[PDB]
Amino acid sequence: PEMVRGQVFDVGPRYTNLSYIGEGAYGMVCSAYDNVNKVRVAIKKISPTYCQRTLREIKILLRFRHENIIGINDIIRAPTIEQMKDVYIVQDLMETDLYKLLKTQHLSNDHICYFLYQILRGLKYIHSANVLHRDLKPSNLLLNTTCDLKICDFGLARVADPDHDHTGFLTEYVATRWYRAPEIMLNSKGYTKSIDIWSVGCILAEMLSNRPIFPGKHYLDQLNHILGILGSPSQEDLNCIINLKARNYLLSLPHKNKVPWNRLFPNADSKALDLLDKMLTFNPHKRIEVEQALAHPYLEQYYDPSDEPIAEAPFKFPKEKLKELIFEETARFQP
Ligand SMILES: *CCC(=O)N1CC(O)=Nc2ccccc21
Ligand SMILES: C=CC(=O)N1CC(=O)Nc2ccccc21
Repeated sequence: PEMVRGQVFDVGPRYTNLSYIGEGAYGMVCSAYDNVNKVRVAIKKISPTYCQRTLREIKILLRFRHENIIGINDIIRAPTIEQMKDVYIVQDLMETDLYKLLKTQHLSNDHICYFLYQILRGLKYIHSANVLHRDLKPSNLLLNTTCDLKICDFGLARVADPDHDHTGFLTEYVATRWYRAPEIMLNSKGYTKSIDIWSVGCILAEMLSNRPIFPGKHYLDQLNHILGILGSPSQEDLNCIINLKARNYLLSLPHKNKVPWNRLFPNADSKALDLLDKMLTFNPHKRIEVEQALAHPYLEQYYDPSDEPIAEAPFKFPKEKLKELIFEETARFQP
C-alpha cells in the first residue's frame, strides 16, 4: 500500500500517485489519479467503532443527485465485515473551498452573486428532500477551477422536524458556532429549514468582507455578536419566544442599536444587502425561505426555477449494527 505523511492510504491499484490535500473532519484527504476514468479525484480516509455521521452522510449523498452537491464516485473497503477497517470515499477533485478562497482572495460582486446562487440552488434540492444540512459554512462549499460550487459534509444533516424543534434555553448544539442561528441559543434544536438559511446569510456576509460576521468565542457570546449587529429584538419577536428563561435573558440585556448593513458593507451591492437582511432575520418564522431567496432581485441574472431541480421524493432514515449498515450501504461499489 502507498503511504502519505507517514500514514497508510490504501486505495490502489485503481487510484495511484497520491498527494495530500488536507485534513478533513474524519481523517486524511488526498488526491489520486483514477486509472479508470483518467482524471484526478479526491479521496477521504475514514478509520474506526464507527461514527453514525459516516453512515448518515453516505446514505444521503448516495441518494442525492445534483450539480451543486458533491457526489460519491466510489467507496473502497474490504470485501467482508470481518476484514473491513478503513473506508475510503472517492469524490470529484475540487481545486479549493470557500474557506481557503476567502483567506486570500477578494471576491468580485459577480463571484459573490454566482456563488450565492449555487449555494441556494443546491440548498433548494436538499430542502425539497425534507433534509437540513445543518453545518453550512465556507469550508463545506467546494469550488473547482471555473468556480462551480458543490456543497459537502452531510454528517450533521437531519430530516426536518419542525413539530419537535423546541427546547430550553442554552441547549448544547453540535454545528459550527459562527454560523448558528440566534434561536439555537434560545429555544431551537435546529430541526427547521430556517437554520440553514441563517448559515447562508452568514456565508454571504463573509463573502462581502472576507471576515466572519459573528465570530463568537463561546456558546452565549455567539448570540451577543448577533444582537450586536441586528440590535435588540422587537416586542413582537420576543412574544414569539414562549420559553421564559430565553425571553428573560433577552429582556435582561441593555438596548442595542441595529448596525446598518450598508455601514458594515460599504462596498456591497444594495440588492445583496436587501437579501442579506432577509436571510439574517432574527425571527425564524419571518426569515426568507430558499425559493424566495432564489427569486430575489439580486439573483435575477441566474434565477430559473425550471433549471433549479428538486428531489424526486422526501428522504427518510449499537456499534456492530452500525458497522453492518455501513458495509451494506457501500456494497454497490464492490466488484
Ligand atoms: C466537505 C469537505 C470535502 O468533502 N472535501 C473534499 C474535497 O474535494 N476537498 C476537501 C479538502 C479538505 C477537506 C475536505 C475536503
Ligand atoms: C406562555 C405560553 C403562551 O403564552 N402561549 C400563547 C398562547 O396564546 N397559547 C399558547 C399555546 C401553546 C403554547 C404557548 C402558548
